[PDB]
Amino acid sequence: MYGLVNKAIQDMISKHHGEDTWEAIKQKAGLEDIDFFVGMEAYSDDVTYHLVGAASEVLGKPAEEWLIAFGEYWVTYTSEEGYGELLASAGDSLPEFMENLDNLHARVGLSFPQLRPPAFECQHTSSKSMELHYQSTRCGLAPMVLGLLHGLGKRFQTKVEVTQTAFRETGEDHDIFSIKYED
Ligand code: HEM
Ligand SMILES: [Xe]
Ligand SMILES: [Xe]
Repeated sequence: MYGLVNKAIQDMISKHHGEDTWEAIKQKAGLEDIDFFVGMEAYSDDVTYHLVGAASEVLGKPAEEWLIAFGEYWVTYTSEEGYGELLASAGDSLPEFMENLDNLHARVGLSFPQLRPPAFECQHTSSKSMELHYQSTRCGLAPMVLGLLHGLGKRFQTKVEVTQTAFRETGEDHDIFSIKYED
């Protein structure tokens, strides 16, 4: 993934746990040589998965749980590190934002030419609920999506109840979530 993602990981770990903890994770991930991540440069996805695994081990958290926190963090990180106006432009509510997400990533992809963005499709079941389809070229990121949804809930001061109903990993086509939301 692009360096930006790995920078967010480093920043979250450093902020929540300290530089020493980050260094331990970075070493454990096999990344000691890398002095810094380059935000607009592409890295092997392996770099990210290794950080997740190393974070899980050092912190003593399940990786899924850690990925949820990271997904929530991303919503704040992007808004603060150069993508605040882009985020704002994608909407004023959770369901509008999710409808705009593919277009938001298309905009990102203008600048990040190698982007492999996720694809999100909404099927609205009421004015306060939807079924969300998450399609990706990558494995393992559903729990990050859960955190992102909670991050968006906070952003829009909206209560969000989310349950995963289909699993990419268990052979099923793609991840699907049932979501209810209210003010
Ligand atoms: C705020 C709501 C957002 C959600 C829910 C979201 C969702 C995701 C997800 C799930 C991925 C994982 C990649 C995959 O599934 O294959 C991803 C990747 C990525 N996103 Fe978004 N995203 C959001 C906002 C943003 C914003 C504001 C930016 C601005 C830079 C951004 C840029 C990226 C980048 C650079 C990647 C790495 C993909 C790659 O390197 O190929 N995202 N996003
Ligand atoms: Xe991300
Ligand atoms: Xe990640």
